[PDB]
Amino acid sequence: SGFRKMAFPSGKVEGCMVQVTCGTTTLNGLWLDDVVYCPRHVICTSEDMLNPNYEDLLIRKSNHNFLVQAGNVQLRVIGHSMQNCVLKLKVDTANPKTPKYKFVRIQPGQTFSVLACYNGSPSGVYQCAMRPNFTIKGSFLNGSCGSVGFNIDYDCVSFCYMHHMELPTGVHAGTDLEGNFYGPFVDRQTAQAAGTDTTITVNVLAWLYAAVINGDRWFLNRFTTTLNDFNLVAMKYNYEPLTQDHVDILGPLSAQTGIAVLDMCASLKELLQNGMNGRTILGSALLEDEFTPFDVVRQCSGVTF
Amino acid sequence: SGFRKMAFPSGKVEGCMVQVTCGTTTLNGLWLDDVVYCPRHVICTSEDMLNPNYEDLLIRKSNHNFLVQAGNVQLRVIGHSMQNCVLKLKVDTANPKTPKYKFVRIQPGQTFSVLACYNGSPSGVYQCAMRPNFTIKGSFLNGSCGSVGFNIDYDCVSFCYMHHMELPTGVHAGTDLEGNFYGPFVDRQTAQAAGTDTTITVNVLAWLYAAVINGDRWFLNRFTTTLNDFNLVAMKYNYEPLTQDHVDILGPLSAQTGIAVLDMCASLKELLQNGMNGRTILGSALLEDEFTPFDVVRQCSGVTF
Ligand SMILES: CN(C)CCCCNC(=O)C[C@H](Cc1ccc(F)cc1)NC(=O)[C@@H](Cc1ccc(Cl)cc1Cl)NC(=O)[C@H](N)Cc1ccccc1C#N
Ligand SMILES: CN(C)CCCCNC(=O)C[C@H](Cc1ccc(F)cc1)NC(=O)[C@@H](Cc1ccc(Cl)cc1Cl)NC(=O)[C@H](N)Cc1ccccc1C#N
Repeated sequence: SGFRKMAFPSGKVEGCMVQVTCGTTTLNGLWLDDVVYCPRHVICTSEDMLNPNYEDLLIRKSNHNFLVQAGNVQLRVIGHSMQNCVLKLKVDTANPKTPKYKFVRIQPGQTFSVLACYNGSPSGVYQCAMRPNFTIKGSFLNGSCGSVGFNIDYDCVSFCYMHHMELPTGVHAGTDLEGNFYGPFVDRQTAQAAGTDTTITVNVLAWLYAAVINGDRWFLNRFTTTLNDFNLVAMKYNYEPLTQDHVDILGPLSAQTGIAVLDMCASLKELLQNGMNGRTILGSALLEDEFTPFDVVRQCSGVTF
Repeated sequence: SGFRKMAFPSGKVEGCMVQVTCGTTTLNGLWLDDVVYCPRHVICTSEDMLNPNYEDLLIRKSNHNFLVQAGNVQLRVIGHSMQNCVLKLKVDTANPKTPKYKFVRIQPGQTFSVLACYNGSPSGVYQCAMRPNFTIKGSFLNGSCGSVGFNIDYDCVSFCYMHHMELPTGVHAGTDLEGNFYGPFVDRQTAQAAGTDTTITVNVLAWLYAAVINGDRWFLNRFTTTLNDFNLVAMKYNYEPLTQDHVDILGPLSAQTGIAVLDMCASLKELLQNGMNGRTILGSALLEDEFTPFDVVRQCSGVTF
């Protein structure tokens, strides 16, 4: 019993974090086999950041301009290249702790664990979701750039996020591990705005199923709704439209609890229209939307209370 | 910027988790040097659990009754002993991945990271606090017994919790790593009730300072209060009394934000008496009490917004 924001065990990723320094700029890199991946803005000085020409900046660099430290051990850089917004540094040593891994580019609404690092040293782990507007509501300070987001499946680490910057609103923007930003952002020091965010409806529904699985049922009702009528309510409360694909993805939770998806939608409709009246769900006084249906199945019992 | 429930990186503890089997009972153990620590109820059968005599049960066992698996590698048990509610199994192999570590018994209100494990395999990491009634609001299923709670300080792992059982209320009870339960609980299968819980006042105050550090100031006021008057309000709302020791512990956060502790108390008084009126603090619609002053300093910037 119980329900917590749960990250994946971080050990397989901790063995991959290194420090990358280029001049006065220091940040984190990810060391896999004999390649170190890091944000390309490590090659920028403070004046370059306003409108950098990265191709120009990189051509003026050589291998010896890049300091890579794994622990206190310095790694020799033997080659460098740029791929979109990530720098790739080839090193003379393959990382002996390289896990089985993949690079994946995730969709909005998916969650991942973040290993927050400073100066190549892991400092904490938490759960994030990719927001519909392609930002993440992270916890990051100066020096955290190059920290990665990941999921783990049977000892295979799926890297999906590399941290690049904090927006003026305090939310966070970054890239897949091939250097492509999530969302419309670019890696230069200009005030950039994300699109207006929305609530991840399918995740809220998954979290309501977690509450039922755990024995919280006060918010249920006898009402059912149609997909079209529910989505009218979703629009009104700035919720993402619920697709038939989302209904099918919630199938297993619907089957374990005996509550049809459209039945749970009517409960959510009632919660949106009337609030909670001082009650909590799974210890929260708001509707939580950073648990996917997969996250719920992963954490919750397979038998309903 | 941002603020998240943040666990310590779990890698140093992942390398210590093993599976311990005794008959049909399987749970997790902690392998440090050549000793495996696990809940002593692994030696109980289903009928023994009602009122076990552990000294009797252990005398009828020998080393070969205990199966220890680290990965797929079986570990040879060469000695066994009981210390309070933990079993200690001496094995022929020292764990090559043993971190620098200490055993610590924590006070209520302190937080720790939990590495939830099943069958010796880490499955997730989250943050917990020891509640004033000596339970933790964990996320644990059958098979999670022997999972540990820990803090990390400069590569030294401080183990403070070993998980033993879930109470009928769905909260969780366990021991320090010397086998002494937190709270009044005992390791037998009877319905046990915890004392009534209270809110950790000093942590709520720390979390309010985190909000100011991050730029959330709507809940501040010009009022100040006295320690005695505030504690009258604390009693009314089932909050722990605030001690002068707690005031002093919040000193560094008070100094970074320019908000005297008793000033923040008057803000908290107003929040308790009037609620939030539909506003959030650090993305929560409730007053959060599972961040210590240390947790806030660890995660937040050292300069106030
Ligand atoms: C309303 N309130 C509640 C919300 C409080 C919100 C206050 N938040 C800020 O003031 C952050 C600030 C906002 C901003 C201001 C002007 C501008 F023109 C662009 C952005 N952002 C940066 O300073 C960017 C500038 C930058 C550098 C390189 C590139 Cl490639 C791109 C960019 Cl944009 N630095 C970074 O992100 C570092 N790499 C990492 C870092 C440094 C410092 C702090 C955190 C982090 C992280 N994580
Ligand atoms: C109101 N609603 C919202 C809240 C929903 C609350 C429903 N929760 C329960 O029903 C759990 C149940 C409550 C209970 C019932 C009768 C009783 F007499 C004592 C306790 N507890 C156990 O079944 C105990 C029995 C036990 C075994 C050995 C010892 Cl030494 C001591 C004890 Cl007490 N088993 C365990 O804790 C396993 N080791 C781990 C485990 C097994 C199964 C599930 C979770 C975990 C964990 N983590």
